[PDB]
Amino acid sequence: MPVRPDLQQLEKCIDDALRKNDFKPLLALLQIDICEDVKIKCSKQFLRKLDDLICRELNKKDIQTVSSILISIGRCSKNIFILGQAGLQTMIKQGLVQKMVSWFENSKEIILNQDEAVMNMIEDLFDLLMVIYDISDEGKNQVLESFIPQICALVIDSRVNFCIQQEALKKMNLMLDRINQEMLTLMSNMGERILDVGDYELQVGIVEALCRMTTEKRRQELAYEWFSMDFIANAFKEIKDCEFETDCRIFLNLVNGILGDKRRVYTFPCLSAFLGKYELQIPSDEKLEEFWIDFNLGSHTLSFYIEAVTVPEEKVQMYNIEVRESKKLLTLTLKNIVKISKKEGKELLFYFDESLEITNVTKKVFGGLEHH
Repeated sequence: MPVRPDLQQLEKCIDDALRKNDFKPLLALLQIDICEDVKIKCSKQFLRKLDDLICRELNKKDIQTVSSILISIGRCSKNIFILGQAGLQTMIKQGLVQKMVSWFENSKEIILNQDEAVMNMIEDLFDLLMVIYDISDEGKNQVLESFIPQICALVIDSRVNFCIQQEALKKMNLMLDRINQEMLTLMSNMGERILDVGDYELQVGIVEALCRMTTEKRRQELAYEWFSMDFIANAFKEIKDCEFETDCRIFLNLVNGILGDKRRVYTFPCLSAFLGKYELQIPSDEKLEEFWIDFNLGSHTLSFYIEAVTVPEEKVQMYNIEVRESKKLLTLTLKNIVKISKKEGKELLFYFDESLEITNVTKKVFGGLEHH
């Protein structure tokens, strides 16, 4: 009795979505496990139909349906053939990367005026971008050339939700990992942006992007163009590629420290942290001077490494701060159980030295959530 979905019918599913506004066939395919045996025949006009359907759904603001299309293309990408030739490479030769630039451009109105459906949609878009990047040198060259400037512009734009910037910035650093007046301007605005982005994870990714795109030698001059403050330009020039992760912590702690009451990231050393009753493990390099906790005034999160852990303000039911035995305890009651390093709990406890200003910093990220 049940109708069986047929992967070989992918293009007809796209036709049904286009012509009938019926997404049930496409959705049914998403429940099949792709087998490396199967060959999906697609036409020379498949890319045009994809472009038509995605632009229409973007114009309608049907966020989750754009996601379903992008996921279908990626999941099936390595099983599609067009007139006998590899389907992904044929679409690349038909201009797929420039269609994806267009889809990203046509997503900008959505990206601005915003829930996490948009977050998933952009993640799905970049996931498809990475499949194209990894499939050949040509797809990789076009992706780098077109999307590095787009992502930098997105990361610099203070109107964009931090989770979208974090997703894009991390995909960009992945693309740079394997491997112009406009870039020089963008990179200068990226440096400026570190100073007030107000999110430690974005600060690191931007620093990381700038260091992947510029030599340690070049940064000796670019530091003084990118950072007006001599103190900050000096610290930047000391970041060594070979100890990047720990030197980047040192630099950012200096930058956020020197900015004083203008800083948008407050970093405190922490004595010990707990999820429920379980003590979380402190990262121990031989180089990280302290167990650091980052209070992110731009993104309204608290974040730290243990694995990065991020606590957004919408996840906090309430918190309190108490002084006992010469320690300041920040207790966060979360709105749901979370899992960190195979442990679970609903409350996060952070113990701080009593001289630290936990109360006034915490109310900048979790405003209106303190219980006395």
